[PDB]
Amino acid sequence: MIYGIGTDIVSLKRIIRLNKKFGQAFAGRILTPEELLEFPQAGKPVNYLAKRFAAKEAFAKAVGTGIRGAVSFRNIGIGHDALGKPEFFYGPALSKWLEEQGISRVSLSMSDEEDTVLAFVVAEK
Amino acid sequence: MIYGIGTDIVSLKRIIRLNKKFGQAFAGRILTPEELLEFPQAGKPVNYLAKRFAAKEAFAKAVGTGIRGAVSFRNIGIGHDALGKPEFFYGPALSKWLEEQGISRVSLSMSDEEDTVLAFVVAEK
Amino acid sequence: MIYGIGTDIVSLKRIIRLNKKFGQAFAGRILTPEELLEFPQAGKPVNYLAKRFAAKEAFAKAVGTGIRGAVSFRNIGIGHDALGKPEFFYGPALSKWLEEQGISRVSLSMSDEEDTVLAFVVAEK
Repeated sequence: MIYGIGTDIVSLKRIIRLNKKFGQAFAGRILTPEELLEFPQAGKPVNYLAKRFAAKEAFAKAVGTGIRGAVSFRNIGIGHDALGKPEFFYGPALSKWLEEQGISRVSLSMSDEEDTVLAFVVAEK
Repeated sequence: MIYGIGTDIVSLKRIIRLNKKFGQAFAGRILTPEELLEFPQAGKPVNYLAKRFAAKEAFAKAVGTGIRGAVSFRNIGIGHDALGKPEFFYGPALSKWLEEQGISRVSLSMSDEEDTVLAFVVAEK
Repeated sequence: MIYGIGTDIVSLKRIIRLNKKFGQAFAGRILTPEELLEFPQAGKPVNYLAKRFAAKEAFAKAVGTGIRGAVSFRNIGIGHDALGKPEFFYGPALSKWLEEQGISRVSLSMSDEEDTVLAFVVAEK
């Protein structure tokens, strides 16, 4: 069954405002250590952060708790499978937290057009 | 299983124009009796209408009929759970229809960024 | 069970520019023979193309491959039922591929608000 569904919209310009405001700190707050390794070489760094920000917020909604406790930005990682499809990877605290509530899997889709970045998330079982 | 899915996006500015054109005749058309009673006390009347308009349209698509018969604006209500998350409530005629179609529950996800309000709906079983 | 999910946002302006750039060849490249046959009767030709473009991209994401091989613009058709519900129709190469992956069904929803066109897709099994 569907445990929950989630969506989030992120403006590129809002990310730009947040970058200026918090400086380095924002990305360091949103991105996981794994994600932070490749961020400096990101061809479109604004899109990179926007994608992660939308996906994690959408994730938090779909799991029904919001960014709280184990469900934290640093625990929710966005990676890609062999064919380039984006997938969630979880920190150990957050990986385990899901089992407890019976959440088996969380699917992700992301898209962008100009200033708008959209994340679509569905949690199963 | 999935009975159907639905989505709709609404511009806050479009809502403002619709209010301009029709007055409350627009709100009277889109809102349920329950919503219409509490609408005057809405802190954000434009955002209030935008959410209702998007969610109801997305609902109608998800059940595969569009606005038709019991699947009407006045039968599709949007309330909020204790945690403040939007959720659907139904006029008795629509509740009966959903049971007939074997739809067990209809999930609702909502997002907003600036001028854009987005609703995604999944009708289950 | 969910095989995968997909979403895509398309600007009408992007379609207009593509149409200017490539002329008729664009529609011929994006649309299936059935879609192309009915294209001249479209009430809003630009929206007609924009919707198909988004839906096909969202489909391709949901099946996890992106536009590649049998998962192609030519093979991914969008039609509407009697009640106006959008549905996918497949060239024989694609329906063959879907059965091989065990993908039983693929649901679709489309919406638009001014310049923004949006598609949501969920592939089951």
